[PDB]
Amino acid sequence: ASMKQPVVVIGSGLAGLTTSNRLISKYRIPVVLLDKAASIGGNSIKASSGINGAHTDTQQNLKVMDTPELFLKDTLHSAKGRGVPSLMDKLTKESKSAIRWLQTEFDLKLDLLAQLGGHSVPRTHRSSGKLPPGFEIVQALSKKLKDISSKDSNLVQIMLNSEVVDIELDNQGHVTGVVYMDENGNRKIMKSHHVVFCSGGFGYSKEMLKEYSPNLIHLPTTNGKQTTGDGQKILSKLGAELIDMDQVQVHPTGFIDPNDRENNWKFLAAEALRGLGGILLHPTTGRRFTNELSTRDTVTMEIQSKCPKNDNRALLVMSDKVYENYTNNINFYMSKNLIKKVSINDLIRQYDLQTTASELVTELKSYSDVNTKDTFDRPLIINAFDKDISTESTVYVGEVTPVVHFTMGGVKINEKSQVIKKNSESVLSNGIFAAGEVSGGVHGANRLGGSSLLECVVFGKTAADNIAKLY
Ligand SMILES: Cc1cc2nc3c(=O)[nH]c(=O)nc-3n(C[C@H](O)[C@H](O)[C@H](O)COP(=O)(O)OP(=O)(O)OC[C@H]3O[C@@H](n4cnc5c(N)ncnc54)[C@H](O)[C@@H]3O)c2cc1C
Ligand SMILES: Cc1cc2nc3c(=O)[nH]c(=O)nc-3n(C[C@H](O)[C@H](O)[C@H](O)COP(=O)(O)O)c2cc1C
Repeated sequence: ASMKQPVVVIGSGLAGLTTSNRLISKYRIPVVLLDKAASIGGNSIKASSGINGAHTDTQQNLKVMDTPELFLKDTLHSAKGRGVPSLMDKLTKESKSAIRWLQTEFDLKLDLLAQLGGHSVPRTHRSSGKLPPGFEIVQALSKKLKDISSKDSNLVQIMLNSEVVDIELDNQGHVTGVVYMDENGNRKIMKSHHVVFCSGGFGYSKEMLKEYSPNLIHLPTTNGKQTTGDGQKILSKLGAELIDMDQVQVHPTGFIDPNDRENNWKFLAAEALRGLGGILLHPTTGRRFTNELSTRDTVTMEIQSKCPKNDNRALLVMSDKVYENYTNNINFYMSKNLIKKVSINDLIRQYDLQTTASELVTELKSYSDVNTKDTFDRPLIINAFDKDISTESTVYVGEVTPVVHFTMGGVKINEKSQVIKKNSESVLSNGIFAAGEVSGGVHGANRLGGSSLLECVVFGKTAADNIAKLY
């Protein structure tokens, strides 16, 4: 393309980093990436379980059979009649290409799998090594932009500490600029004809929770303090449709920090910890109480009903075999006192359980016996406990509690990642796009683990491809 005014990308999470990379590298369209925070990455850079793909090279290598049709089936089942089915079709159909894009353009291995809740087969990809998938992916995409910037400053600029506050439109009805507050709190306008909102969810915002899901306002969150629904609000005021805003995902397993127990913010206990073999024990009885691998709305409901009203937490207990397949991650959690390695005898006392050690042993064994029926219907039992586990055998334990995690609602988009006008199927503006958690309609009533990083890549690429047709 001939260089004109920049495309403004709002937010440097995976949706924004995807959109920017695709614009600059495929089309040589100039980008200005604005983020109101002090650093790149949003909640994306903190993501720990991985990114979904159906029918990938990694699945083939590991002899997992998966299709876009099965992924779509799991996604429609998760959605429970909410959202836009054709966007779920797109999300799942283009996921093979998403994983391939990360592997071929950025040499991300993505060679390991985990099966998360609501998934029929393992399709959540992560790379072997020390780096969790959120950080590995953000790091690689940001490094590419920074390299490109250093060679051609006009092709991409990243501007941090820049909070977008509005979009300016001409008489009817085109984008002419982006209004933002710079590092010094001064109003600035970035002149532009194309803007992509990649500004994330609203899960941290107590006021938006009061408006859309009032019964969640006292729950802790995994979200960073930047997660305040800015783009949703800005776009709704400009006349965009919002959809499914009252669909807020509460993740069942945020870690409790033993030295800061009532912190409103929690580290997340990656769902892979359960997918790869971890179980949940009741915090008083020391006994399993539910299917740990169902969808997040269902596991959370079980914890909130079966664990004590006051003191609503559970014990996440992981075997040596879980540790061997998730070593670096668990080592990290241990470094933050979030997981402790303990003998079964000490587990009983350190967590004030009613069960005897010998009784807990009997339980772990029958859970691990996969020739014995599972009390709670768990669809996948791998890396369970040693058959001759004794009271002095060690396990890994963390304390977990439900947390506000993800907002499925947001601005309505179409298949081109264009923002849809309120009460209409026409676009609000030829130059307004959105991608990632700021958008609504992709997940419906519940998001499958692994599909939010996926959404970022699929719809970020889409926004870039479609701006390229118009630029
Ligand atoms: C602990 C945690 C763990 C997670 N683990 C996984 C996982 O394992 N697998 C998976 O698929 N997903 C996971 N997710 C969700 C996922 O990682 C992303 O958060 C999600 O995909 C949204 O990405 P995003 O690009 O839309 O938004 P974000 O990554 O949140 O980035 C949005 C950016 O927009 C900036 N911004 C916000 N408002 C403005 C404004 N007015 N002006 C300018 N900039 C603004 C923000 O500062 C932020 O940097 C996890 C999320 C969290 C919090
Ligand atoms: C396995 C693993 C899981 C992590 N989980 C979270 C998390 O849930 N929430 C979060 O904010 N950061 C998470 N992080 C990020 C760390 O808090 C930290 O930002 C990162 O390790 C960078 O190290 P630093 O503190 O020296 O900057 C995780 C990191 C790893 C390696």
